Amino acid sequence: QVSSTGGYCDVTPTTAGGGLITVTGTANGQTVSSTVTVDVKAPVVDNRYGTVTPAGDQE
Amino acid sequence: PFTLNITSPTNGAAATTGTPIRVVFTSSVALSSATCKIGNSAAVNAQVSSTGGYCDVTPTTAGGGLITVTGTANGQTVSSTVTVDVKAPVVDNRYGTVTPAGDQE
Repeated sequence: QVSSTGGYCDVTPTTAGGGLITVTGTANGQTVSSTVTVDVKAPVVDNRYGTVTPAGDQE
Repeated sequence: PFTLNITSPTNGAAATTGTPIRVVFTSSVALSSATCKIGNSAAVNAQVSSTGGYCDVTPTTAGGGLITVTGTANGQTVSSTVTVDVKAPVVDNRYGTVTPAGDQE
């Protein structure tokens, strides 16, 4: 989304490590690209071992 | 023409339709008149002071609310715009509500 005072976007990181987000913008035949790197990490595994689950087919 | 910028709200903010939003801006010089519009919605005359002005707007359509503030002074007209992320409000149906019959009251 572009406005006269700039703009915004929503992005979804895919790979862990250094997410390299690039924003490119063209106006009046001039194109300018900027980029910012963010430290993206994997989420907590949160397995919750010891969970008891009833059989699906016996419901 | 004169310089014009919109102080608030910031570009890319959060909003919900049906809730009044305050748009305040500062101008280099006093404006003869100014209008505030929300995309394709009806425009409203905005309050103008020597240091800028303000208006109150009502978003209608969800998605990207494109608020445009236009101002004319001394024959020079300058228009600025800011886009805000407007989302639909929570459905909050409250299923399971018991309601007595209206006609039996």
